[PDB]
Amino acid sequence: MAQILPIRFQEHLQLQNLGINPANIGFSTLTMESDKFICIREKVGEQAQVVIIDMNDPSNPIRRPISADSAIMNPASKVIALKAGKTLQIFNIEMKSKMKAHTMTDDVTFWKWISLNTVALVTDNAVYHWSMEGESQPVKMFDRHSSLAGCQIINYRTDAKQKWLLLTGISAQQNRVVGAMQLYSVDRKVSQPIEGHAASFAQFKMEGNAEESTLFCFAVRGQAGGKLHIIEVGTPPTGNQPFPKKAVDVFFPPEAQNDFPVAMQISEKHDVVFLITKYGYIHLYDLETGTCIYMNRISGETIFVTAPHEATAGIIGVNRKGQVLSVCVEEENIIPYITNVLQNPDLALRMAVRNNLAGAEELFARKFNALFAQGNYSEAAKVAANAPKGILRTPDTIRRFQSVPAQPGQTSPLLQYFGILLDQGQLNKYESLELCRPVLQQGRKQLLEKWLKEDKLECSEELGDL
Repeated sequence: MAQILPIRFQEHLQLQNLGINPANIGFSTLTMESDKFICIREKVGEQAQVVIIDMNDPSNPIRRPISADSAIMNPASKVIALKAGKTLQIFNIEMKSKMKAHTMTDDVTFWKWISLNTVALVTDNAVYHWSMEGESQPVKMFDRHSSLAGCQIINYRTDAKQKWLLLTGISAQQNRVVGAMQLYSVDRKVSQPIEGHAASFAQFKMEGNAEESTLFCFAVRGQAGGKLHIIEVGTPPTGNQPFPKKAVDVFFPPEAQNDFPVAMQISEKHDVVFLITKYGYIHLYDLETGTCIYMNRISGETIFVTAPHEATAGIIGVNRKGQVLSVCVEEENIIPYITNVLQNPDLALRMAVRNNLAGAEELFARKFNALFAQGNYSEAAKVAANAPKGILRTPDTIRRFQSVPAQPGQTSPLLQYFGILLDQGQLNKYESLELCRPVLQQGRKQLLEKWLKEDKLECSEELGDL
């Protein structure tokens, strides 16, 4: 009995309401390189046309008598890549300006707006990336893997920095749509296949690590069943402890018989992976721990084209029914869910820290109470002077500290907090104040002067009164 809702489902519109042919509501006849627009091709009578529907004002769909193989619009701009067999034309509808065009030697097995200006085009043998910058041409960043050879190329993925490029090829092999995904490392210049029904690369900074590690999430149903796996990509940044690669099973009810993952989205905003399976079933999993957060069918019709719901960091997509559907975390606060349903005040703490969300405030101060109590005045000091929203930068924190005298084996806790503060330069009113106040009486007022000049304090009129 899920007495609370951690997500929000949203149908944004209906293309049929927009007078769009449901037949022209089709992955072939529909294009969404981003939630920004909806590019739909539609032969109005004998007139082959393309409908452009900006989510901003779907009440006006931009319909154009375009007759191209297909039209993918720049994920943010009204420039659109228009295939004419091998003649792809990255052209702008905004100014109706033919931005750029090129004829490949081989018909584009698949091409998608991988950047705001690059299309990675796929040949039957290689994937070639075309920016609409200048006379830049489609550039083969890598080749098709024999693993995906002949497998229905659904989608191509790329690293956030495009240093790892994933291609998807599927095959209804032996009554089973073998969704295989080939990842190519740009920098290591090597490619690799995976069996994958949905995937995603995500840049997450592990708790306590210095930078984001590109996390490749990827879900797939196999003989082992539906299974999602979260792995860092490439070497971890120096000083970064590598992301522990994850592995989780995507469950499919008996009625989900032969359903398989089709759409994976992650809200880095929450570091949680939203996975949509074939039959319109959604699954929510922790980006970091693969923790199955939620799973349910949100549509009987497959949401054939989805998009990360940027407005909400969730996912947004269109079903068969032309309904622009979206799901996103009901982020009143995720911490209550983790604490109560997931029964994880600890994981609530962690997802908070990595996402800087309120609710673990209590739990934060608890962590503090521990570390301080555990003599970890170093760690507790760091998280104190650097508490998100100053939760442990309150004065009473500093007073706790001032109670704690010098302690061998460590810096005097007090001095630990204080070194942090001075190193933090200008500070808060409680910080600057409770800094000067003893040091005033401590007769080190000259050092206080220095911090004032050196702006290691607020230089506040409070201190002026002091």
